[PDB]
Amino acid sequence: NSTATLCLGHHAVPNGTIVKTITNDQIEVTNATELVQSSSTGGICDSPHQILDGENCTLIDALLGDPQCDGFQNKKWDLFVERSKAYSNCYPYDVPDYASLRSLVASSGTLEFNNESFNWTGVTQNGTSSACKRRSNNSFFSRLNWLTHLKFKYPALNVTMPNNEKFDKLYIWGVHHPGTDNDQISLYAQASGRITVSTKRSQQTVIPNIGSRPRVRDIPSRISIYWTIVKPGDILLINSTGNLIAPRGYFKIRSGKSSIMRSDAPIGKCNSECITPNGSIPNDKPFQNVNRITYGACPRYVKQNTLKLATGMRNVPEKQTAIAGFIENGWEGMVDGWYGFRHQNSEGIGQAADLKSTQAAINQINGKLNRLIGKTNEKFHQIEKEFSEVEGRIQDLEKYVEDTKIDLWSYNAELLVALENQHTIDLTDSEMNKLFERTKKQLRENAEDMGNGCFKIYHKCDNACIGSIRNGTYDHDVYRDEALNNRFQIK
Amino acid sequence: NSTATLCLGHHAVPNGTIVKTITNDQIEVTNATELVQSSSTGGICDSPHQILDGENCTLIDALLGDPQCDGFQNKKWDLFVERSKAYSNCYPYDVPDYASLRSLVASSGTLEFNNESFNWTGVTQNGTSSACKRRSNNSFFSRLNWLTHLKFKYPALNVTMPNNEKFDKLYIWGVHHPGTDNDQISLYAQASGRITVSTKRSQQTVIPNIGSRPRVRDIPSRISIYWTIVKPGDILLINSTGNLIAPRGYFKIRSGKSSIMRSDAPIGKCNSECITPNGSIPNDKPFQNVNRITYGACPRYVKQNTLKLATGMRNVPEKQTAIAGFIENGWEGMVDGWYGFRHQNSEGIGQAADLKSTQAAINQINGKLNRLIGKTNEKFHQIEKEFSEVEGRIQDLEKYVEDTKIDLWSYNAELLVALENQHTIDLTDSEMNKLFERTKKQLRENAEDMGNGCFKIYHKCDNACIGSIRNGTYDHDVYRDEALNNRFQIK
Amino acid sequence: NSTATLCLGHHAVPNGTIVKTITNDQIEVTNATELVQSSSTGGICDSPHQILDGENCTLIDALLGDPQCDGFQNKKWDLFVERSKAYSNCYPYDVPDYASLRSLVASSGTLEFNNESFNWTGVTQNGTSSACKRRSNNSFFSRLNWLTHLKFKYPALNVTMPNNEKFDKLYIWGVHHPGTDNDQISLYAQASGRITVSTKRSQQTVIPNIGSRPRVRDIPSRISIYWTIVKPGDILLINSTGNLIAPRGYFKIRSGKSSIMRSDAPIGKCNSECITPNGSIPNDKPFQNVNRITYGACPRYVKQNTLKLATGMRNVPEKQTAIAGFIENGWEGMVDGWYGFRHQNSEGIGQAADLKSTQAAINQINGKLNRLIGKTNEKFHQIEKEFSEVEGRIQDLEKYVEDTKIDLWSYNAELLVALENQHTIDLTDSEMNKLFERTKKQLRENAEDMGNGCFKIYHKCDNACIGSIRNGTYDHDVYRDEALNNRFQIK
Ligand SMILES: CC(=O)N[C@H]1[C@H](O[C@H]2[C@@H](O)[C@@H](CO)O[C@@H](O[C@H]3[C@H](O)[C@@H](O)[C@H](O)O[C@@H]3CO)[C@@H]2O)O[C@H](CO)[C@@H](O[C@@H]2O[C@H](CO[C@]3(C(=O)O)C[C@H](O)[C@@H](NC(C)=O)[C@H]([C@H](O)[C@H](O)CO)O3)[C@H](O)[C@H](O)[C@H]2O)[C@@H]1O
Ligand SMILES: CC(=O)N[C@H]1[C@H](O[C@H]2[C@@H](O)[C@@H](CO)O[C@@H](O[C@H]3[C@H](O)[C@@H](O)[C@H](O)O[C@@H]3CO)[C@@H]2O)O[C@H](CO)[C@@H](O[C@@H]2O[C@H](CO[C@]3(C(=O)O)C[C@H](O)[C@@H](NC(C)=O)[C@H]([C@H](O)[C@H](O)CO)O3)[C@H](O)[C@H](O)[C@H]2O)[C@@H]1O
Ligand SMILES: CC(=O)N[C@H]1[C@H](O[C@H]2[C@@H](O)[C@@H](CO)O[C@@H](O[C@H]3[C@H](O)[C@@H](O)[C@H](O)O[C@@H]3CO)[C@@H]2O)O[C@H](CO)[C@@H](O[C@@H]2O[C@H](CO[C@]3(C(=O)O)C[C@H](O)[C@@H](NC(C)=O)[C@H]([C@H](O)[C@H](O)CO)O3)[C@H](O)[C@H](O)[C@H]2O)[C@@H]1O
Ligand SMILES: *[C@@H]1O[C@H](CO)[C@@H](O[C@@H]2O[C@H](CO)[C@@H](O[C@H]3O[C@H](CO)[C@@H](O)[C@H](O)[C@@H]3O)[C@H](O)[C@H]2NC(C)=O)[C@H](O)[C@H]1NC(C)=O
Ligand SMILES: *[C@@H]1O[C@H](CO)[C@@H](O[C@@H]2O[C@H](CO)[C@@H](O[C@H]3O[C@H](CO)[C@@H](O)[C@H](O)[C@@H]3O)[C@H](O)[C@H]2NC(C)=O)[C@H](O)[C@H]1NC(C)=O
Ligand SMILES: *[C@@H]1O[C@H](CO)[C@@H](O[C@@H]2O[C@H](CO)[C@@H](O[C@H]3O[C@H](CO)[C@@H](O)[C@H](O)[C@@H]3O)[C@H](O)[C@H]2NC(C)=O)[C@H](O)[C@H]1NC(C)=O
Ligand SMILES: *[C@@H]1O[C@H](CO)[C@@H](O)[C@H](O)[C@H]1NC(C)=O
Ligand SMILES: *[C@@H]1O[C@H](CO)[C@@H](O)[C@H](O)[C@H]1NC(C)=O
Ligand SMILES: *[C@@H]1O[C@H](CO)[C@@H](O)[C@H](O)[C@H]1NC(C)=O
Ligand SMILES: *[C@@H]1O[C@H](CO)[C@@H](O)[C@H](O)[C@H]1NC(C)=O
Ligand SMILES: *[C@@H]1O[C@H](CO)[C@@H](O)[C@H](O)[C@H]1NC(C)=O
Ligand SMILES: *[C@@H]1O[C@H](CO)[C@@H](O)[C@H](O)[C@H]1NC(C)=O
Ligand SMILES: *[C@@H]1O[C@H](CO)[C@@H](O)[C@H](O)[C@H]1NC(C)=O
Ligand SMILES: *[C@@H]1O[C@H](CO)[C@@H](O)[C@H](O)[C@H]1NC(C)=O
Ligand SMILES: *[C@@H]1O[C@H](CO)[C@@H](O)[C@H](O)[C@H]1NC(C)=O
Ligand SMILES: *[C@@H]1O[C@H](CO)[C@@H](O)[C@H](O)[C@H]1NC(C)=O
Ligand SMILES: *[C@@H]1O[C@H](CO)[C@@H](O)[C@H](O)[C@H]1NC(C)=O
Ligand SMILES: *[C@@H]1O[C@H](CO)[C@@H](O)[C@H](O)[C@H]1NC(C)=O
Ligand SMILES: *[C@H]1O[C@H](CO)[C@@H](O)[C@H](O)[C@H]1NC(C)=O
Ligand SMILES: *[C@H]1O[C@H](CO)[C@@H](O)[C@H](O)[C@H]1NC(C)=O
Ligand SMILES: *[C@H]1O[C@H](CO)[C@@H](O)[C@H](O)[C@H]1NC(C)=O
Repeated sequence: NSTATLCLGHHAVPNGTIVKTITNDQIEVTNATELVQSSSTGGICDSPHQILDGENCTLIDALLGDPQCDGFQNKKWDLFVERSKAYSNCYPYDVPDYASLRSLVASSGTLEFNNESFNWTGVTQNGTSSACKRRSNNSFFSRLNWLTHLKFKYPALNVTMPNNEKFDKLYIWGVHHPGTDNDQISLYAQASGRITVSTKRSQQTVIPNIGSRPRVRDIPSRISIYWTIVKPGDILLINSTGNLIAPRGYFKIRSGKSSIMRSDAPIGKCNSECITPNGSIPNDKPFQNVNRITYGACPRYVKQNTLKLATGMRNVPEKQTAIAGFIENGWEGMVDGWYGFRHQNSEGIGQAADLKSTQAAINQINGKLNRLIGKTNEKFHQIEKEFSEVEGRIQDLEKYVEDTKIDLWSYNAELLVALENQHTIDLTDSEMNKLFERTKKQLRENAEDMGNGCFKIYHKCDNACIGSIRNGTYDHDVYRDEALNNRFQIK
Repeated sequence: NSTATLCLGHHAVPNGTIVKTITNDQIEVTNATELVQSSSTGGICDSPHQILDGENCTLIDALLGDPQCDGFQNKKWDLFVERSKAYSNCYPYDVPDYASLRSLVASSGTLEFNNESFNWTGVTQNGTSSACKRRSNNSFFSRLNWLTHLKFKYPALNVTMPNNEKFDKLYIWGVHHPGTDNDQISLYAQASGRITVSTKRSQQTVIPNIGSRPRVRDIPSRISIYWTIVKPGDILLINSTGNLIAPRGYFKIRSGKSSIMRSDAPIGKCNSECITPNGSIPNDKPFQNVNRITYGACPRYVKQNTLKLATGMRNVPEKQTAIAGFIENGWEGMVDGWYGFRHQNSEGIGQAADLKSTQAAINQINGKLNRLIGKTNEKFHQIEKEFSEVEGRIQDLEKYVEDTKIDLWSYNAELLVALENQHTIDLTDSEMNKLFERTKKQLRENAEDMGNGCFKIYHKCDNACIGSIRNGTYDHDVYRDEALNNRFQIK
Repeated sequence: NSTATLCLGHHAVPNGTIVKTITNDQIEVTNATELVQSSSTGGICDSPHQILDGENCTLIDALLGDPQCDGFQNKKWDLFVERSKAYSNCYPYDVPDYASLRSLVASSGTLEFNNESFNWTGVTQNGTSSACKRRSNNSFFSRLNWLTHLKFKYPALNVTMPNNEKFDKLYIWGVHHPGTDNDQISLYAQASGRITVSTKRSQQTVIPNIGSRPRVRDIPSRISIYWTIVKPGDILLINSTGNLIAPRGYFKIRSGKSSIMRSDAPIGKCNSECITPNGSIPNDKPFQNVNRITYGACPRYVKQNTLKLATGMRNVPEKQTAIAGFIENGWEGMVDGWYGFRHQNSEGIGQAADLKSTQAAINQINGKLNRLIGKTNEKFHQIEKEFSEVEGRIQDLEKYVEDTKIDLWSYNAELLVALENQHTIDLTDSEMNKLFERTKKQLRENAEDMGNGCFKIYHKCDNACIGSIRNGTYDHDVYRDEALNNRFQIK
């Protein structure tokens, strides 16, 4: 009746989701996406990383050449997977600083071994044992050479092996600790004497220690395992009078991205960049709470089991019912846009979405998704994060380093999502406010703000007229005389 | 005189506090709260954690059973407190990797000890010394057994102890290093020979080393202390020909939240969750600069000695004097609200607080206090952070880890408080602006904005009329004819 | 023609720079500054830190007193610089835990050495070798004393040295490992026997190990180096029957800010607070990507090679052409201010800068530059971050600690610059909006907002009138009758 109403509004949905911002612990938005990966398939995918399943073998057992590990000879890996069921089935041994040798071989990523012709003149080679059977026969570690007396003599060994290669050589060797004095004489024909293995730059002396240890596979003796790395132009010197478990050659030692993981997860024929002990996980999300132990391009481990990123505006119920605008009121009936117009005029009541404002909001939200989704970074060999034995100081430090790191990342994740969500609420509120202001400015003196997100337009404004406002081509001068007469009359 | 004035405003106080935001290094606000705890009472509260005051005993001395520590037998703790006055008063000893044994016992949290019947047939037991008196008599460590020759014989010991329990056993044992060859013969009846202590999975051999060390309590000999952990189903084997300081049994080893702290603070009868070497501290605040060493639910250590969180709006002086609104002007006379109205009309000049806006600001500020106050997280056994000896590499790493951590937290604290304070300034400014806008919209064409946070209302507006605006029930149509005539007249 | 136009605007430049905000991956601003230092001069400046260039000497060689290092005697440093060309030229030696002794001497920062008169009665002193020539003559390490038999006797040494000083003493000593049994007898007149060096609180026993090692300077023997620190009131006891390489006295050990760095950069006569292996770097910027290894007041190492901080507003092209204001439009022709006014009236078209708004923006931007520029913090002795040998566990941890730290700082840097840039865009947009609003409020009913950042002023407004608006002294009442007649006429 000589006027029209034009309301600005935004959509609302019946099934909103709660997120956290800086302003609110809980605010309902139209939509959100999860940023913490909390599940795994349960299998380790065999692609795209080269996986070596240790099965019954530890890495160190595959290194030394336990008979059940013969199939591992010379293999390489990106990730060596050690199973909890693994067990040793050869001569009982220990490795002082086992963890370091495991780590350096793991990180090298290869079991490539080159045989060398050592001069073992004057002794018997290839000693074997019933504790280490190969094909039903008494045998020994494939890569080691148990030397013993020859005709009750064991002449002093003083043997040399130059490295004339352009790469480093890793030598694995050992010392036999016999159970009794009888065994020492039976084996080496004399009282026990130290072993010295040296290079130009380093030396290691080891003393065999005769004595009973608890029997393992009926063996009260032990072998202790040692290693030496020899640089190009340097030379290995082995100097011994008995009890030497000699190397048969050297391992290549490489540098690269290889590592080792303890897991019982089955290996599957599938493709996934991120491996955890629980299985591979998708790496679309920036964070994960599956496992602190990871390999490959992985989300960062956090303590939270959920962090929701807002991907829509505040969700506001529609007040019950004349048309009304956005002030404390969303429009559940607007489904083809995020923002729009409702009008009442001589021709009826209508709605239309505003594409520009809708797309501006969507684009910005898609931008922040692009920065956070699918952007994980790769890590490879790290530190151990679970321990089967009590050790004290070094382990305390490894644990504290990891705890420190996780708490700092968890804090960053918490803040980032709160900040981002606050920004999303702000940018979507801003698009609504900007649409209102643009409309107010078009209308000039021809309308008044009713306080509810609507304008009272003080002239006849048919569908085409409303359309012109929505399209930004309304000419206020055309209607100003009519509007001013209607506004500034005296009733 | 046919018009009225209505001003919107906010409170101000005579005693503001300076805070830091993103926008300003220094901005005065009405109120702030401290987020860094910088004082302690000076006492360690004996509740709610179980405290064991070591008094004159170190943990290791209480473990071995120095006579002054007899009262500690079998005790447990959450926190063992070692005093700087502590001193050893038994046979002089050392512990290779003392720090690891201290840590693992500390973390276990128990001195529970179970005696075992070892077969020491063929030797003399219970050797004692004047360096270790108990009840005026020559004695020895309670948990160790000094074995010596019997009738000038010391037969080879080869003794076994199975672990048929479902828990791990910790064995503490030692090697006696005599001062002279005479002492070696006097004690063990033969030349010194190695000691080997083994299990199915591990072995340790130790060689006694005869020689003078500087006398301590007139003793030039030493004992070196070692330990072995034995798993269920495994067995301890002790193999020796002399110089054995034998175990009398095993310690339980537990897992849990126990630790150890160096402090001289007195223990008080009080209750506090957070313990530092300086004493317990309140844990209401999120940060603290009392000590990097903490136990329990503690604020995080930061370098800052103060960080002030704004808990009110910007504090703005009242300009000297017609009434005026919030533009560059606070109202020191408004004491029953944070925001409000002042008016001038035919009936006088008045003020009233606006409850809604005040409560909206207060609630949001209380929300952020709730997130930051009383929300500390517990940490228990960590790494050492002060050192009495120079050590090199491992200590360099422990120090760098802690320095790294503190700098990262200090940075997070600095940013968080700057961000939060900026947000508080923004939300309180926003409540003022929203109140102004709501009022502007009610008034429609009946008022004009004077530019100083006040409206000139162009009609007679008595106390009830002003009240209607404040209460949001003002009907602009009632007054529009009057107002339009007054506004758009020609003077 | 009875009206005027007044536009509000902001400057724009032809050569903008792209930065990152929270809202935009790429937004062009008028100006930016770099926060990551990415270059070095290539030289280490000799001021203000005390630099000691090791030249051909390692620290350990200068400690022991290799003849080519005689010039280093008693020197101090803030930073010891070790060169890759360095080489040893004396008796072949090793140091078990070399890295720890290097670190503790490096951190101490002094080679001050005090000679002491040990009682070496009964042996020959000052043994020398052709492997260690000094001034063409056979010689030895300056700080060590090679003792050998006297008249084919080597009586048991049992020598004492009390520390009656108020500071700690560092003793460096060694054990000679002869190449053959012949050398052992030639040198010490008897079979090899252990060396024991002790104090009241500690003990070290070392066993000489006879054997061939690969010849170095024709020497198949080795010396192994050890150290002992003696506290005030404690005493050094040296107990040996041969193979002792004895100390000639002690090194002072100090605490302070000294360290050691590997670098081949030349030392220059210049002044710079921050040293890296690549050379000194300026420390104005908060971050750097030159080297993770630093000494002194240094920017923090990050992975990014550039991070640009906005130092101006959004840069917006001027739309082509009536005058127009800031809505989607910058003014390339405004060069004496950041914000200003353009007008059209009876006297022409003019421009003037607004000083207040310009200065408000500049001051705030200068504030944030002041917080970020020239504010670096000092670090001194840290951990090693590059390694020439494979080691396993400890090295894995040192690497993981550093990687962790760098990733956390890189994240903080990324967020900080995004937040700061968002804040800069917001504060500069805000100054534009505030200027517009202040002007709108002055004009009251005498103007209408044209929607393009300009006002249509509905009265004659000559240069002085425009000036009054700009200066904030425009009196709207003077013109209101004229303006209202022009606005609310009927055409
Ligand atoms: C080297 C050897 O075979 N040792 C056997 C050992 O042999 C001695 C024994 O037969 C006596 C009997 O009088 O004779 C000695 O020979 C002397 C001879 O009398 C004299 O004329 C001459 O001048 O001097 C020689 C000394 O050289 C024999 O030396 O017998 C004992 C008791 O039966 C064996 O102990 C048992 O070992 C069992 C495991 O057997 C192996 C194994 O591991 O499978 C056999 C391997 O061939 C042998 N390996 C090598 C490289 O020799 C190993 C090795 O000896 C041990 O593993 C070391 O711990 O033993 C099983 O452990 C059982 O429980 C033992 O009682 C011993 O092996
Ligand atoms: C084991 C013992 O008591 N050792 C004494 C030692 O005893 C020898 C001495 O009396 C000579 C004298 O001729 O006789 C020897 O006996 C031989 C005998 O002649 C011969 O017939 C027979 O066939 O062989 C035996 C050898 O077994 C004795 O062995 O005397 C010296 C010098 O007086 C003592 O040194 C002094 O020790 C003082 C501390 O005394 C204790 C202690 O710590 O309290 C007494 C303890 O009972 C003893 N503990 C045990 C378990 O035996 C310890 C222990 O020996 C030391 O602590 C080891 O370092 O000593 C104090 O240190 C003083 O300064 C020393 O001069 C030695 O203890
Ligand atoms: C101590 C010494 O000079 N050792 C020489 C060694 O001397 C023995 C040799 O001349 C025989 C010959 O019959 O005689 C021995 O003397 C005995 C004598 O016969 C007997 O009557 C008496 O009762 O007993 C003595 C034993 O004390 C000599 O002891 O000769 C060998 C072979 O020539 C030398 O080896 C060579 O060493 C070369 C390096 O020489 C130095 C060096 O480093 O410069 C000389 C230094 O003076 C010496 N330092 C000291 C403190 O003595 C060192 C030191 O011995 C070595 O470094 C230890 O490794 O050697 C070079 O290495 C060459 O390749 C070797 O063949 C040996 O040095
Ligand atoms: C030191 O004490 C050890 C523990 O008592 C002892 O170990 C053990 O020796 C016995 C036999 O001497 C083993 O028992 C085996 O012997 C029969 C003999 O034919 C075999 O048929 C069986 O396999 C039987 O198990 C024990 O297994 C073994 N115990 C342990 C824990 O290792 C050492 O022999 C003693 N050492 C010396 C040098 O005497
Ligand atoms: C190797 O040298 C050591 C240092 O000189 C020496 O240590 C000491 O020995 C003396 C006695 O021999 C102790 O002095 C004590 O002796 C009288 C004798 O009755 C007592 O009354 C007093 O208690 C007096 O203090 C020293 O205390 C002691 N010094 C140190 C630093 O330990 C060793 O005895 C020598 N070793 C050998 C095997 O000869
Ligand atoms: C154990 O084996 C070692 C390696 O074969 C051996 O080392 C070396 O000994 C030879 C001489 O015996 C050195 O050669 C030098 O000898 C002549 C003799 O006049 C000199 O003119 C030259 O300097 C020549 O180089 C080797 O340099 C040396 N090789 C290494 C790698 O060190 C040991 O001698 C053997 N040990 C025993 C105890 O026999
Ligand atoms: C909600 O958000 C996510 C991410 O933008 C999108 O993939 C999903 O389809 C959205 N859901 C709805 C119902 O719009
Ligand atoms: C591993 O050992 C188990 C148990 O001894 C055996 O049954 C299984 O066949 C073994 N697996 C492989 C792959 O050798
Ligand atoms: C090393 O070899 C030499 C002979 O070349 C010999 O005399 C010596 O005993 C050997 N050393 C050891 C520790 O076996
Ligand atoms: C993965 O395994 C770890 C270690 O056993 C366990 O703590 C965790 O609950 C597992 N997580 C998932 C998602 O299966
Ligand atoms: C200031 O703030 C704190 C925390 O909100 C509050 O406990 C205190 O009483 C306030 N002081 C005043 C004077 O309002
Ligand atoms: C601890 O030792 C001191 C000094 O010897 C003694 O006076 C005090 O009584 C001792 N305290 C306890 C609790 O045994
Ligand atoms: C261990 O016991 C055996 C006898 O069972 C003995 O012959 C041997 O000497 C002992 N070993 C040691 C190192 O004491
Ligand atoms: C607590 O003790 C530490 C360590 O001695 C000291 O540096 C610090 O000043 C103390 N802090 C307080 C608040 O007493
Ligand atoms: C741009 O910014 C920097 C830092 O404020 C300033 O030093 C430089 O001179 C500025 N450049 C221009 C062209 O204004
Ligand atoms: C260091 O050694 C090189 C190569 O032997 C020599 O030429 C140079 O003069 C030496 N420099 C110094 C400072 O002694
Ligand atoms: C230490 O000195 C004593 C004599 O005082 C001597 O008997 C003993 O052999 C020496 N010990 C060593 C390990 O050299
Ligand atoms: C500095 O040296 C390091 C280590 O060699 C190298 O990686 C880096 O590229 C260098 N940086 C610059 C800016 O020269
Ligand atoms: C062990 O040595 C024998 C000779 O005794 C040789 O024939 C054989 O090749 C060696 N065993 C190997 C290489 O497995
Ligand atoms: C030490 O052994 C004796 C027998 O020599 C025994 O009676 C006593 O119980 C033992 N001492 C203890 C358990 O304290
Ligand atoms: C080594 O001892 C000799 C006496 O044999 C002495 O004259 C000389 O000063 C000592 N050498 C030094 C201190 O360099």
